[PDB]
Amino acid sequence: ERPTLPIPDLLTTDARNRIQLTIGAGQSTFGGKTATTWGYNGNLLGPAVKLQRGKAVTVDIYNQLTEETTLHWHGLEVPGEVDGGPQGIIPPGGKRSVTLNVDQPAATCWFHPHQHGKTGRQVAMGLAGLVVIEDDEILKLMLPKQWGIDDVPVIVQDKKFSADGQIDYQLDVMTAAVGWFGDTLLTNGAIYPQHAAPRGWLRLRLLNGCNARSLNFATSDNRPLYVIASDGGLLPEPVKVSELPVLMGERFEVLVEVNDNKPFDLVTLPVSQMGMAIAPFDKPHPVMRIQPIAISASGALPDTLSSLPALPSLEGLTVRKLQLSMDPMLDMMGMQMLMEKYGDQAMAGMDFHHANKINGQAFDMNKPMFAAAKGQYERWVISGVGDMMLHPFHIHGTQFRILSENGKPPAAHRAGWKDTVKVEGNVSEVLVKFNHDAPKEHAYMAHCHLLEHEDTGMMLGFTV
Ligand SMILES: [Cu+2]
Ligand SMILES: [Cu+2]
Ligand SMILES: [Cu+2]
Ligand SMILES: [Cu+2]
Repeated sequence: ERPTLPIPDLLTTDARNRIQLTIGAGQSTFGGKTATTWGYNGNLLGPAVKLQRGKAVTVDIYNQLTEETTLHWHGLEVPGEVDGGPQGIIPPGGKRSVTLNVDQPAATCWFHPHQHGKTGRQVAMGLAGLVVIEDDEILKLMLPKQWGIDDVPVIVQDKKFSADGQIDYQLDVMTAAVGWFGDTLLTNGAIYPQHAAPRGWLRLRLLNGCNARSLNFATSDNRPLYVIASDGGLLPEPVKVSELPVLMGERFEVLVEVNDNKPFDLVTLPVSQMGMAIAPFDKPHPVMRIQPIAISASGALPDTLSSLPALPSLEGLTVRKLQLSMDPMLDMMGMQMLMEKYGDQAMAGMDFHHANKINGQAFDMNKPMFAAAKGQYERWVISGVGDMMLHPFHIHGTQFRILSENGKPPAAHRAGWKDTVKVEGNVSEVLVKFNHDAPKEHAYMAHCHLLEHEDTGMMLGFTV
């Protein structure tokens, strides 16, 4: 008896047009051992906030933690003032309200803390939620859409625990170098759950919610996954894949076929990232079991999903360069600690607090690096040349187009709307546009979403 896949509640506005989110500490159970955990409207993780394009919503956010936090809407095109970056402090026992005017296409976004220097810890403790953005275009497609039955979120996260059962988080020279990772995999907060799905198409909204671990989804019997959406929404047409790499903070929506009497697992395949192939991640690892139900599912896999505009002209666009770097001392000490603890398998398939940088500077909250233009395409050039680590590079306030992903044209399923781009020892270029302002007091962030990198300086602020 695997536990069933937890299904985050779908939260819409009340008669006052408000949604209430309470941030607080509780407890969860992992492998029958109790752990202090944090959640939104609960003990762990959070609800799925459902939003409609063209409507405004007010969110009331109550911080019932004993420490400061912020609430960021990853993937949402909102002004700086409500972005919930590190300047969006919510005092312990306090409340902050933000009004979000939703004006982007349907997509699966998410929300998590952005506390300065502590984002990794606060996510590791359990805070993350989802955002389901709806529009009238997607609803015409007749996709699987029964929340919790044939349309389900799949939030995949690793943790490690101490002997006493508690989550064992640490920001130290090793994790500042290579990230915080664990030996336990969670699926919507549960260990290897099962999900019962009707016969036909099953829609999975995949989120990599790990601090530092990249994933690569596949099925145990190699039935294909049909990618229908990325971070920023629908692809123009479904893209069939047999494996689906997903970086930290990235989302993809896939359809998978379900057939009577043939259960299969969603799995994650070993990755070529430092430290991420330590047993049992050295082999395919189950994520969840899909249990077919002999009832007909109504969803369709349409031939055409949406219209994706051509890439604009690059001639004349403002270019911005973002050179990522890591202090050589950090690389050396951090990698030495890693190799010493785990040995060769840590490279299988191959003051630190301000040692990670962009354009030679560790994140300065007091000093945005530049001011971007509102409403114009820019070409941002982000480089990991000179560094061996993986950096999923994320830009707030936008959904962009990838021109080049780590020195190559992007894969078809990655050629649409994205808020993250891989940077690993090569150069990425993206075409970005900001439709909302962000002042110095509530600046947008651009950073690596390997959270321990972010927390030790690999972030910049920018205004619009
Ligand atoms: Cu973000
Ligand atoms: Cu807007
Ligand atoms: Cu490095
Ligand atoms: Cu990084």
